[PDB]
Amino acid sequence: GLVKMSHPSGDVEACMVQVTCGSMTLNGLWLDNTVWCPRHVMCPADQLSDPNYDALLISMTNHSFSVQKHIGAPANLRVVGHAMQGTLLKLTVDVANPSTPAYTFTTVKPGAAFSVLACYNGRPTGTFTVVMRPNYTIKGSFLCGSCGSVGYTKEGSVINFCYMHQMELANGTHTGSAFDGTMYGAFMDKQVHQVQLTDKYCSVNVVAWLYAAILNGCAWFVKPNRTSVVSFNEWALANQFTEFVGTQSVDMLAVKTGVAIEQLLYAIQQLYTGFQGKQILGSTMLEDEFTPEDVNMQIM
Amino acid sequence: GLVKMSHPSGDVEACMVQVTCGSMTLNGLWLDNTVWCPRHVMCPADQLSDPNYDALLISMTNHSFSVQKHIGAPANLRVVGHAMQGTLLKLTVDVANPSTPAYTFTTVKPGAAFSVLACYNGRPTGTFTVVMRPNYTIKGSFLCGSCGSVGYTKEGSVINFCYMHQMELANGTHTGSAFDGTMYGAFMDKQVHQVQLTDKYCSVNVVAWLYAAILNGCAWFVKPNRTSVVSFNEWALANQFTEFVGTQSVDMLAVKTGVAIEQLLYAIQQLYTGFQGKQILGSTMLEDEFTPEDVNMQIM
Ligand SMILES: *C(=O)NCCCCCC
Repeated sequence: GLVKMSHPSGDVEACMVQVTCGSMTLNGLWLDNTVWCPRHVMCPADQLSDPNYDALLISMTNHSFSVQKHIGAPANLRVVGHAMQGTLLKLTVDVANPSTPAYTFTTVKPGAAFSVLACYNGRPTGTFTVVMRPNYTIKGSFLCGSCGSVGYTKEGSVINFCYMHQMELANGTHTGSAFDGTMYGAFMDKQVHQVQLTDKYCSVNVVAWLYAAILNGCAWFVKPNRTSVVSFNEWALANQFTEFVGTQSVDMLAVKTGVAIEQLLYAIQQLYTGFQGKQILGSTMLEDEFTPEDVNMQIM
Repeated sequence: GLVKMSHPSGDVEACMVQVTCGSMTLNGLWLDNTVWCPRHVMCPADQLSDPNYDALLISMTNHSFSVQKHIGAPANLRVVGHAMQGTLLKLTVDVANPSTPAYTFTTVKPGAAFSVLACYNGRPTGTFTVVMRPNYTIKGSFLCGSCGSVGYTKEGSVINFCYMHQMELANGTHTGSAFDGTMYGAFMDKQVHQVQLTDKYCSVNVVAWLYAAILNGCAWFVKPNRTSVVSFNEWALANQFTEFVGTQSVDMLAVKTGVAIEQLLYAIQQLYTGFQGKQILGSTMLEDEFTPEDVNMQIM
């Protein structure tokens, strides 16, 4: 039985700081001599309707930004430079984070999972895992003052930072930016109403879940009929599924079950219409929030 | 929305060590001058079926145990005392963990949630949240070598340690010790087949989940009809639900929504027989792993 699992957050906790600019405050991420944070910390509350972020960064002086580390030994960090990259601020501080881990900045693609450290005013409060939805939103739990919370994956000892939380959309859809500065789904960091695209099922994750079903004895849906990847993907554009892309992780499931990817792509086409009278792993809905890598590590 | 939220795990990560005795190795918890770990580390795998821990304790010296800390400040320690306490070893080491958090030991009750830091050979690898099941088991991801993994809650600055992982019973079903040394559910730490009681739905958590559904505009299941607590509890004995016991946490959700507890007790009796074709908060079955405290926190 699959469980939602996050990465241990300790390494990321040691990098969180609070960033304050005038009356606005939120979270930032302290790596080496750099503090990253969402640029809307520069924007007075009244002016969020549409801000001129270029006409905000010029107005910034040597001491417009204040940075505080709360966790570990409390410290104020003096800001010595300020630059803007996409929807993020890049602030230079005069002390390097002595607990900077080995890290990279990669953007995640829909269907992939990552861990989120939720913070409030530089203090970690909670951690969960999400998958990037095909409409480039995430289904998180973020309350007031959690902007700048950080999403990440980990391979070896290398932290891959992939998300910095920016805003809430509909009732609980959230989005943020990759650390190159680009907002996921080209949403705009303004208090303007923006429409999200329709969500879709993550096909590769549904496939992983059907492999987890087969591994737990649940395999009534497997039949010899096959749908090819290229055929499946043309079907998908019309039926609210993502394109399928294979990975070595999927292949390892197919090798251990003896069931081919193309059989499960056929099955998905049938199960979409309805499960008829049966269940799969206790569910009557398709499940798309577990990845091949999840199934591989948890049902080894 | 409703996300599976865990406590940030940095405080507990800095206390995980590897404990080795003979050919057996597993995880331990380093608090001040004490390292806690499951006592079956003393038992060679052959006599795991019927160990004599009192004899095994006599046959041991301080030199029978080695302890290493792998992550963070990589210091490794000398054992200067050893004792047994229920199903736990209590080793004394000559260095006080300088990263020890403020902490208590408390035993958790069925229905309650706590975070788990899954480790392997003293390296933290994942975190997730479980609830203590009515049959005094938990469902998580505990692969080979995760014995000694630790469960905890956090209140203010104080970590409350409540669980140290001991064994897998059936597939996916796990149990362990409180830090007073007693096994949850009185199971024996022996590779012997033992029978677990039947699991039940935690009624107070199901009710909180329906409240969360109402607060998110999913209320198709709410009727004027009511079942009293006294009468639901008799029904529960016959349908494998726990006794419903209200708390001020539950009362706040009833106040906020205007929907009485007794209306949701009636709805559970109806939804138990099947959701027909309908969904509640993504789900086609009742969810009982969200607590009223958890719902109050995430949804407010
Ligand atoms: C987070 O601190 N604030 C969210 C409001 C920002 C709206 C425009 C990006």
